[PDB]
Amino acid sequence: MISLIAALAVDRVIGMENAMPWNLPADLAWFKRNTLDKPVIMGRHTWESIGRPLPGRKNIILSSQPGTDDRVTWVKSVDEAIAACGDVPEIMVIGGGRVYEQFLPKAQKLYLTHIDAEVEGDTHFPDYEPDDWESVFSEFHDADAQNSHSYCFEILERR
Ligand SMILES: CN(Cc1cnc2nc(N)nc(N)c2n1)c1ccc(C(=O)N[C@@H](CCC(=O)O)C(=O)O)cc1
Repeated sequence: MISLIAALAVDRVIGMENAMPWNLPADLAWFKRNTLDKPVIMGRHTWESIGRPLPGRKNIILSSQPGTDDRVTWVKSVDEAIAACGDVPEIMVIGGGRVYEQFLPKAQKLYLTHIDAEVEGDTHFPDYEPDDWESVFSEFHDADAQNSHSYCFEILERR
């Protein structure tokens, strides 16, 4: 099935090719933990932000333009993206905003990071009626020396 994993700031602002706009260390850790050994689908920008292949995962870049790195898979359509995933049990969609929007309706799970931070940006995570999902895990964390904002991890399953 397909899952989306995203970092969200107040009002759902995301940094589309960034996360919940920023790059909280604790969040990147959670992100690795939950995407390792699974294929990850991302748009060009996010790839660019990342700058290298994410190790331990099959990197699939969804983009209309030709690739520039033979170490990852370049695809030009959601159909191709999925096929390249083969028959794994879970596909992780990592953003940005446009890719979230194309995959959200097909998704069955959401791995979210709620960061208590006001940030301005024009991009937000797509809307999802909270009444259609079910929270199965939550873990709140206060701001620390490493993470300047508090954040809360949450996993939801489509009901
Ligand atoms: C820009 N970006 C996209 C990004 C960032 N945070 C996210 N955070 C969440 N929760 N969800 C996303 N989809 C997400 N995407 C990045 C940037 C760096 C790395 C990265 O280096 N992660 C290493 C983790 C290494 C480390 O802990 O620094 C990895 O092995 O996954 C991943 C995604």
